[PDB]
Order: sequence, then structure tokens, then C-alpha cells
Amino acid sequence: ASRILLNNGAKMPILGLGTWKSPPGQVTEAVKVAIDVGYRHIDCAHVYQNENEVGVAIQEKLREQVVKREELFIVSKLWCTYHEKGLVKGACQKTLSDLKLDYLDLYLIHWPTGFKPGKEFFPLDESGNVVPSDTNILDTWAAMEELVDEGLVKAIGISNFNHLQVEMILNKPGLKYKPAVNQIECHPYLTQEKLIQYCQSKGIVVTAYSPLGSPDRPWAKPEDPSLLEDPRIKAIAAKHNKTTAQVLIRFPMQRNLVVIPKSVTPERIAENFKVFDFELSSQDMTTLLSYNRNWRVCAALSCTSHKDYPFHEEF
Ligand SMILES: NC(=O)c1ccc[n+]([C@@H]2O[C@H](COP(=O)([O-])OP(=O)(O)OC[C@H]3O[C@@H](n4cnc5c(N)ncnc54)[C@H](OP(=O)(O)O)[C@@H]3O)[C@@H](O)[C@H]2O)c1
Ligand SMILES: O=C(O)Cc1nn(Cc2nc3cc(C(F)(F)F)ccc3s2)c(=O)c2ccccc12
Repeated sequence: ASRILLNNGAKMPILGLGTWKSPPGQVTEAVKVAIDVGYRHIDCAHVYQNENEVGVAIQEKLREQVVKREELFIVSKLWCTYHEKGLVKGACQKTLSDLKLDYLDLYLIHWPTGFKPGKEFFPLDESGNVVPSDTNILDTWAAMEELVDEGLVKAIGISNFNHLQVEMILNKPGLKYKPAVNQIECHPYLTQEKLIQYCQSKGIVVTAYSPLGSPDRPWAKPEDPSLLEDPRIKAIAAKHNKTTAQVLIRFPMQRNLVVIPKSVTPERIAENFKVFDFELSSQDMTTLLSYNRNWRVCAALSCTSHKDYPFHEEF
């Protein structure tokens, strides 16, 4: 089954295309090839600095009538420097204009931490600590709710929120809309069993990012563990006559997660989609879960003293 029901009553494709690090001169073609071979969900963000080029591809496939807008599920995220009440609508509208959309299907608070507003995405003090904004998760959440009530977004959600931060929103005085999704890092080295059961128990769908362990992350070190080169995972792939990436994509699908592998390589974009025709066993699933080592692609050092940094807390 290709889609999962959200608590806003809409259906979300469980496979989407990631766009973080997709070069602006390549992502248009990447998104066009992806829609041609079946993707109907694209994961975007203003901080990725490529939403205009993503939008060009979306607009072209709509114009070509390859797909209808109702058949696409387009996600974007509010960056940290825009948590302030007065900046949220403009931020969303800039994303909308760049993506050539009149609404988003899902708009996420990208990280629970607000940063000082301005031109800089990572405003720093002279010792390299991020400069916080005094804004809190709950006021930001009300501003997201306003977007729903203005018709600019169909669903709102969060990303990189821990257990206690999710609970903070679920317990918000006057909460009007629950988060639909919590998009978090998740792969066999960061299996997230506690956070996932909590969110799922509450009707919040979980999206897994960096499902392949983000081999193109700009801060990679050779001594880091490598999912795609892990012989243990490679063995499971071989047994199923699939590639290691295919196994790494099907794994979160079977945990009732949405997953958003990034590629700009047309052959891989198609390979990554061919994951609805094979099943990992229970034993495979528990074996992959056993590889957890709480290793994170995404946890910027410059942010670890922010009041709302999410990853001190166990989950
Ligand atoms: N919410 C957030 O904070 C957050 C954080 C991180 C990521 N995300 C989202 O999650 C998406 C996916 O995460 P990610 O970009 O970090 O990494 P990823 O999807 O885990 O890995 C992307 C890397 O894998 C390569 N790759 C793709 N398919 C492959 C295949 N079949 N075989 C071998 N290599 C393959 C890509 O190469 P090519 O592109 O050269 O093919 C690229 O180097 C992002 O792009 C973004 O949309 C969200
Ligand atoms: O953001 C993505 O989508 C990918 C992403 N991840 N990271 C690692 C990060 N670690 C963080 C930690 C916090 C924190 F909440 F923990 F304070 C807040 C914000 C971040 S960004 C980056 O540094 C980054 C830089 C440019 C574009 C995308 C990203």
C-alpha cells in the first residue's frame, strides 16, 4: 500500500524523494525523473536553497499533465530563523512561491530550536555558538496552526522533536491541531524504537530521514560507520536479490514509517522506488534493528547549548 493515513484525514505517500544537497543544476531533472517513475511525494526545505529548481520540475509535470496537483504530496519546513510569530507566514509564502504551489500538503517545524532572525541561517557568536531566539515551541506551533486556517497548508507537523517536546505540543494549552508527522533521523544505526512507538501511539506518523546514512553529508569522516557498505546489511540484500539501498528503504516502510531517500542519479531514483515488491522477514527486521548504535548524521555541534536542543534527552 502506497499511502498512510494522517490525523488530518489526508493520505501521505510512504516513499518520497529527498532534496537536501541536490545541486540546483540537477534537482529539476531529478524531480522530473522521479515523478515519471512513480514518486508522488517530494521532501523540501527553504534551507536546502533549491526550492525554486524543485518547483520548476513540479510545475512542468503539472503543466504536462503527467500528474494532477491532488495526486502530489509536497512537504517543506520552516527554518530556525523564522520561529517568530510575525515571520512564519512570509517564510511559508516564500516556499510556496518558489515551489510554484498555492498550498503545501505538509509544513514542518524543521527543528525545535529558534535562532536569531536575519540573513544568516546559522547566526553565530564569536566563539561559534548558535545565537538563539527567545521564541518557544508552543508559540511557533500556534503560528503553524494559523497557516492551516488560512488555507496555505493542509497539514502541519514537526521534525527533530524528542519525546518530551512532542508531548509539550500534545499538552499545549488551547491546542487546535495535533502534529501530523514527526520527521526524524532513522536507520539501522539509529533505530528510534522509543520515539517511534510514542509518536505512533498518539496517531503521529513518523517520517525517516537519512535512511541510507547520508553518504554525501559534508561532514563525513572515513572512520564513521557506513550503512551502505555494512556487510551484514549487504548480506540481507543479497539473500533477497535486492540492493543494499532497497533494503534500507524497505526497512522503515515495514515499521509503518514514511521514508525519503535522496538521489539526483536517475538510475538510483528509479532503483529506490522499486521497493513495493519484496518483504523483509520479522527476523530480517529484528536483525536490522540490532545494528543500532545511536549514531547521528544530523546534530550540529554549534547548536548543542540551545535550550531546546533535542538530543541530550534519551529519546
Ligand atoms: N528534517 C530534517 O532535519 C532532515 C535532515 C536530513 C535529511 N532530511 C531529508 O531526508 C532526505 C534523505 O536524507 P539525506 O539526503 O541526508 O541522505 P540519504 O537519503 O540517506 O542518502 C543520500 C545519499 O545516498 C546516495 N544514494 C541514493 N540512492 C542510492 C542508491 N540506490 N545506491 C547508492 N547510493 C545512493 C545519494 O547519491 P546521489 O544523490 O549522488 O545518487 C546521496 O549521496 C534529505 O535529502 C532531506 O530531504 C531531513
Ligand atoms: O536540516 C536538515 O534538514 C539537514 C541539515 N542538517 N544539519 C545538521 C543540523 N543539526 C541541527 C541541530 C539543531 C538543533 F535543534 F539541535 F539545535 C538545529 C538545526 C540543525 S541543522 C546542517 O547543518 C544543515 C545545514 C544546512 C542545510 C541542511 C542541514
